[PDB]
Amino acid sequence: VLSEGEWQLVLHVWAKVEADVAGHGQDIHIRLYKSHPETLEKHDRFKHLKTEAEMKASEDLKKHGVTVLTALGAILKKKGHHEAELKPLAQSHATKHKIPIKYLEFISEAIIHVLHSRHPGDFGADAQGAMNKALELFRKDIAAKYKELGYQG
Ligand code: HEM
Ligand SMILES: [Cu+2]
Ligand SMILES: [Cu+2]
Ligand SMILES: [Cu+2]
Ligand SMILES: [Cu+2]
Ligand SMILES: [Cu+2]
Repeated sequence: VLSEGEWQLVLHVWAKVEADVAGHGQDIHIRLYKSHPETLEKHDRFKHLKTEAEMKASEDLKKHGVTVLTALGAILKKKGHHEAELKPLAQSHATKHKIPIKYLEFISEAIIHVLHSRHPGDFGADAQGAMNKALELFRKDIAAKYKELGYQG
């Protein structure tokens, strides 16, 4: 569970993501699909994209990244009070896209990597720790909402 100070550090580095949502989104997907090629199979409409440059050039992938990180930012900004924001996301990812919690772990790791790559100085151990705890809380709660919908992934 996060202190007030940890939420501040989460929201501090999130403000940096907000200076270029599309770009961070692209780098997170690139890192994710590269580290964990199986996740690219769920992302069905992006299978045609065979190199890093093609990924960067896909407007479709870039718009998708903004939709994702916008949803995630809205959740983070609630500092744990996110049931209303989590429910819709749990609904499509459980019953429509069928995304295992393992895959939410892989994208959390990709987020942390891109934030560390882009902002070492806004992203030391304490800030890393806080974002990790925030993403852990998101994954725990979405896992509980999955089970409520009858999905065990
Ligand atoms: C931080 C974690 C994530 C957030 C906030 C998130 C958010 C979203 C949002 C807001 C949408 C569009 C509306 C919807 O269908 O719900 C979406 C679409 C989708 N998401 Fe996620 N997502 C996350 C992780 C994942 C992971 C790890 C995968 C699979 C590897 C995944 C697969 C999909 C697919 C297949 C779609 C539909 C894409 C399309 O057809 O355009 N998502 N995601
Ligand atoms: Cu950044
Ligand atoms: Cu995605
Ligand atoms: Cu509450
Ligand atoms: Cu490093
Ligand atoms: Cu700063």
